[PDB]
Amino acid sequence: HHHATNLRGVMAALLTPFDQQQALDKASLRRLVQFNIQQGIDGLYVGGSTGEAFVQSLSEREQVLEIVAEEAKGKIKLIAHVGCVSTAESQQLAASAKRYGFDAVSAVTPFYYPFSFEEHCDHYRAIIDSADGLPMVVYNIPALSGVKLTLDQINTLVTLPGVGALKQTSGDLYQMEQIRREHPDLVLYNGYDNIFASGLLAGADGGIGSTYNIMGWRYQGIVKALKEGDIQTAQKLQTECNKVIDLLIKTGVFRGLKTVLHYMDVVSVPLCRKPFGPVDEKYLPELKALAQQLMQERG
Amino acid sequence: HHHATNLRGVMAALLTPFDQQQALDKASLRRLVQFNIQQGIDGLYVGGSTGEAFVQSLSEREQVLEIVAEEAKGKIKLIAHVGCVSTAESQQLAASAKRYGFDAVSAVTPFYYPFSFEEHCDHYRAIIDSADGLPMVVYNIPALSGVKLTLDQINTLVTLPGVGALKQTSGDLYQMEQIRREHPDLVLYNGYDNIFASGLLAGADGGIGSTYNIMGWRYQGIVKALKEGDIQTAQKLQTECNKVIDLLIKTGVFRGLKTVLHYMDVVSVPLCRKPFGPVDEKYLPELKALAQQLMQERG
Amino acid sequence: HHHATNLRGVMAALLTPFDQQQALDKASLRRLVQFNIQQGIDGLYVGGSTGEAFVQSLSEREQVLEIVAEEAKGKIKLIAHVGCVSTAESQQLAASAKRYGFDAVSAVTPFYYPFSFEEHCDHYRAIIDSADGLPMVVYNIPALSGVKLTLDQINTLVTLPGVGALKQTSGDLYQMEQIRREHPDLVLYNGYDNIFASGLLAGADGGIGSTYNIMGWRYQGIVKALKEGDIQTAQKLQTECNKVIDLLIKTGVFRGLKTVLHYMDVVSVPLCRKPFGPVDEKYLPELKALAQQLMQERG
Amino acid sequence: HHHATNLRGVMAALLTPFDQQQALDKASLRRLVQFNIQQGIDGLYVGGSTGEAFVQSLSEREQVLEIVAEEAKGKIKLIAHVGCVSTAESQQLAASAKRYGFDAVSAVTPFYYPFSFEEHCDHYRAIIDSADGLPMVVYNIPALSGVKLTLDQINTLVTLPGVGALKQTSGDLYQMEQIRREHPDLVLYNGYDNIFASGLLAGADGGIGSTYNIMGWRYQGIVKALKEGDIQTAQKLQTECNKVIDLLIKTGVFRGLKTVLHYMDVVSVPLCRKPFGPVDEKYLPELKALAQQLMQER
Repeated sequence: HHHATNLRGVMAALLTPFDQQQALDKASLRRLVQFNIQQGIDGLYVGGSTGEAFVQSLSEREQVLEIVAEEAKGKIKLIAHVGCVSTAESQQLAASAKRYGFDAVSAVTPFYYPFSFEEHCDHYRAIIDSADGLPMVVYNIPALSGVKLTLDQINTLVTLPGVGALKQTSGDLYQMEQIRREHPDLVLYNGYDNIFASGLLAGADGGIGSTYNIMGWRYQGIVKALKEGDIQTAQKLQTECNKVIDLLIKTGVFRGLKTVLHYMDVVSVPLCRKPFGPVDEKYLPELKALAQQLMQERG
Repeated sequence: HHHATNLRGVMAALLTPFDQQQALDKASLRRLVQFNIQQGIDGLYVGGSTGEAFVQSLSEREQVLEIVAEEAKGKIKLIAHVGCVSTAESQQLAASAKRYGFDAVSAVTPFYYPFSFEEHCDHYRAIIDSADGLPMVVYNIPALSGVKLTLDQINTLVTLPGVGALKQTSGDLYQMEQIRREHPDLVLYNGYDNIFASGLLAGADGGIGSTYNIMGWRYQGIVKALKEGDIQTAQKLQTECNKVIDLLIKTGVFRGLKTVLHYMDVVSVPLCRKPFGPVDEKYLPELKALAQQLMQERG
Repeated sequence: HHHATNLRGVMAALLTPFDQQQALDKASLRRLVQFNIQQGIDGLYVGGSTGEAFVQSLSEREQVLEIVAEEAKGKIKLIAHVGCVSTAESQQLAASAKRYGFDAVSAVTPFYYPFSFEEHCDHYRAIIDSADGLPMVVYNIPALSGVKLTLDQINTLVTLPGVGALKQTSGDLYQMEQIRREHPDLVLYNGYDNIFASGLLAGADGGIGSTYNIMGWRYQGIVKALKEGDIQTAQKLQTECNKVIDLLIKTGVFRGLKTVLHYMDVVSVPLCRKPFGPVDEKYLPELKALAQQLMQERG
Repeated sequence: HHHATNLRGVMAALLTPFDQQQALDKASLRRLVQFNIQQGIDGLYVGGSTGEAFVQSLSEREQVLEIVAEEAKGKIKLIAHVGCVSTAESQQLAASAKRYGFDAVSAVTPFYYPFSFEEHCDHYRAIIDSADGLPMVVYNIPALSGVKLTLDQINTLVTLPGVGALKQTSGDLYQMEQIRREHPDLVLYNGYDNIFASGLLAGADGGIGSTYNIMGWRYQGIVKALKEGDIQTAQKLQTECNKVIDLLIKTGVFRGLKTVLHYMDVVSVPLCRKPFGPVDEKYLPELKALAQQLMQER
């Protein structure tokens, strides 16, 4: 785990821009990568849940991975979410990530069909092999995957040879502490942005989050405040993040974020892919106001 | 619903054979199609959950659809499960099913990401358009999809223009009855094989099931028995189905079925795709014995 | 379990009438017992969920047990639900049921606090001992108890010395069949009225239900129809039961039932105990019409 | 809410000691009350889930309330958990709490039968009336109650006239923050001991907990450390609390706690009431060593 310590940080879960024909918008993808870099983000987690991985083909996911590396390789840390239900598909994406010079790969626990724990372990092992030396970030998100990993199961997964981190999108902060206690050196990303300050206090040492695309400096601010013992500032920042997250949950998170980025002149067309619909027009004034507030704040 | 009456019956949820390199085994696919036809099945439901849809590419799913139509079009009913999380991908499969001469299309409620009910409705409408005249079979499987659907939501879905049937993979037989009561003419497929007799009694007028690949005649026997008022034979047949299902659940259902079909000289290599593992070798004697029992019973 | 065979049948889960002050309405209880007897009911299940056991004191529950035995002992079968969270409290009620000359006792799996399976087992053993010869009816209602027993755990419970039946308030009709297959002689009561026909088909040999208080003859009609191979009549009766159940679920089931019984001149004051509120006035025309309908139909 | 500020703090959810015959062990109950006061606990939450309320009669619960008020009234804050499924039973216990001079009442959302949100509200209103001026602590524990309240529903409940606090036994720390943001003055007790530090950070201003009976000073220590900006001490203390909680979850929490207290000479017979069984003998060494560790630490 100590050999992956350079993966520690606050990493935006990159959104994948589309146009009105639902095609990849590669110009907006480049703009969003540069926007994140200019903001001072530590890294990008590419083609994850927030990236709409599960409504893209392997080819599309590869095209996005390739472009992000062109834009960002060597400037910030790059994690490729290569996870699919299929192991073989996941391996293809892992091999591509390696070719493009990503720093790490990542895979969600495969979903839909119930798999045995042993089947999960073998899935990670196979993807790790295809990653050809890129460390693996195990991605746990029980709310969407339906996969209910026990602590003992998590301990086994995060100690597989080649695993360097866990992205823990769980609100169970007892379990967060338990993981930190068992694995003192493990890179442990908090995945729910709306508990980030609490997740760090429980033992996370960074995070990966969708909302970091529009306000990642606030999460950096929380890490800094907690490091300095400035509890009030950490709380204030988390409160401001949660005010924003309340709105995004109302509007739909990915599309709300894309809409903010559109009003920030970053994303040309703020659409997610079908079956996501567009943002309800009634929310547009709040989203524009938020874009303006955040632009004023970031300066 | 009246117009889609011809879709009523007992339809096997077709397995997709693979080889040891995890490639499609097209020769075994043709053998399994013909094996199902010779059992006297009413039709096939192709590329569904049982067909390992979600570990195949669109191209692979299309190749399978095309072969099944070559082998079976005009001889038995053909329903193409075209569902993906992506609407656009689902539409491509629906257009392909139309080109190949399928009798109907079907789509699981899209999963992983939470979608609103309106979004689900639009997804079905879009697929129905691309199906270009083929009726839609709505596919409800809350246990795997994570989409619960209220009764009112089901009623709205099954009355969209172009919907001709519901595949109801739910053990809630109060809801089964409520659906029948609201929609007297709706084709209503019982989805859980281990309650088939009870599901018919509650109001299903047919079924779509994985285990029909190895013993579809038993399910047709339950239909006949209940039609004749012969309750004891219906129960006896369901009990025998359930003795089989108990075993299949222990071994893993799809791979156990493929293993039975291998011992029956239908499927060359009884593998599912990774991350499914192989059948535990400790179960092979029981599966071989089962294959021999069913071959003896069938003649 | 051939010793408990005489417990087989269709038994109403007796409601507990209260007066305007929410005290026991003894006169209405006596009238309701006689009303049930005159419908041709096989027995009464007293002080269960439907009897509002969990908002009564032990003394109150005993008073109800005593009165019902006075009114009904030797005329129909009498099952005392003695279950509490506390084992000792349950034993007190079991001892009382024995003194009053009940035919059997019953206990819900103790709830609120998680208990181990062994602890569940010891609870039933202790209550069985205090019942001093009265057979025990294990009562399984996962939806309310929160207790999620495996099939194996059910098998162990129903084979404890002194256990003569299982009241299975579960809509899992695979499990209903599994239980019947494992225990061919076990008295197995279907607990969800809205799947009664399907539950019998799966393996139940009777039922215990709240709605039997207002239309028990319909359930006896289903038993008769299925015995005679008359599937149509069984379905028609189940459908009619479910029309009523739809309404009762809208109104609140216990209070809706008590309101129907008020309009049938049995229950003086159709209130449940706080925190149950009154029936919404808007439902009274429907409940009155139902009362009139059922009275014209009769036993 | 701001008038109930006096209820803020760290309150032990008192255990109910029983004798070998499973009756109330009054001598051990008195010792446990005094033990808690000596640890510097802010108050006691009596006849809760931890007190094994739901395996006691109303009379038994009243006997406990009376004895605790005898032992503690005026020295520390006293909150009576009076909640039952029945509203009338809960009212009886609220009336008793008032007679015994408790500072507040509390009630778990009534369970087993599903009740409408309107019905929950009326249940609390009725209990508040019977408490006759004692503020109400709404008690939310979805994992045991099966009651899944929305944030809007919580907001309505905690703003009923007479409600002065929320005991929030939920691990959802987004919701904890939302509650604090909507109700800046509300007393908000963190209920899961194993996330206490994180719960305070999210917006709780105190806690009610079972493990406070054996190491309440540690929780007070977390409060102090966070107030001082001493994040490492707060984290260290939380880690130590969780090492203990890991063990108690293995042993069974209430019986494990009673066993630790037995080895501390507080509880004569460390049994919970049936259907709870005894602690597995295999855990006795660890529980005995924990008792020694904690006595040495205090």
